[PDB]
Amino acid sequence: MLEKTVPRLHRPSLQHFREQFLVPGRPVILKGVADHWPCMQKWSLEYIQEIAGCRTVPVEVGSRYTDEEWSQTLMTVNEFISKYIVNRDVGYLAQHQLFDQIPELKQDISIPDYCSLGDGEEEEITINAWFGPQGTISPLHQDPQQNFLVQVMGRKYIRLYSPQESGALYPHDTHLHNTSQVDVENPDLEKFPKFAKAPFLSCILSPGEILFIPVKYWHYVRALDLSFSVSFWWS
Ligand SMILES: O=C(O)CNC(=O)C(=O)O
Ligand SMILES: [Zn+2]
Ligand SMILES: [Zn+2]
Repeated sequence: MLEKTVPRLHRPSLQHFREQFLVPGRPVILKGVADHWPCMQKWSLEYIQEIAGCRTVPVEVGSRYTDEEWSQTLMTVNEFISKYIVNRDVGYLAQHQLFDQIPELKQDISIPDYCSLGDGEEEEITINAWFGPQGTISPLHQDPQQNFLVQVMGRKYIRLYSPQESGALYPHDTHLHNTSQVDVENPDLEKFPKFAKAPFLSCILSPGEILFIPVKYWHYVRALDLSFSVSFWWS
């Protein structure tokens, strides 16, 4: 009823991606694109520690719903892995440009062909690593650019709402990057009534798959396993 699955397409043409997805601002999962990038066979937990273990990175801890509700700390990848993954409490190496810090890792990925349909130059695209244990929640929010979210390790549950459905999501609208006040998986419907009947797409995103999140399409993301994603912001 309220819930449909995000469509999946194998290697759709540039033209079809443009006409049926990019312009109308509709999400889709692309298959058979990021699928043989070397990172898919290579990036084990072990490999990441060997290559990146000693590098310092920002690690996020807390409810990213309000602003005071969270915090970042700078630590080595090795400290992150032992304190937040191997064995207790919740932390997330989120939204970090790891590939500018460690240029060798750039060899293991590619810029999706589909980005050339934008206006922007290729140098202008922002590439982020999202890396953390099962349970990482990134609350419902919009990004000001288009996104290809590429899953490498593990799976993620993602929920998506149209921008035309903003009213029913009760935005803070205290930031542009607007964020929602509703907990998609434990919402007080007394406090947020209109949300109940709001239509959405969802999916479970698996290794090799790419999620296209249109500019300003609302998204919520939860990691079902030990996870590593790579996002591409572009326009
Ligand atoms: O992957 C996550 O935890 C959240 N990611 C995003 O909101 C994104 O890539 O735009
Ligand atoms: Zn703020
Ligand atoms: Zn986002």
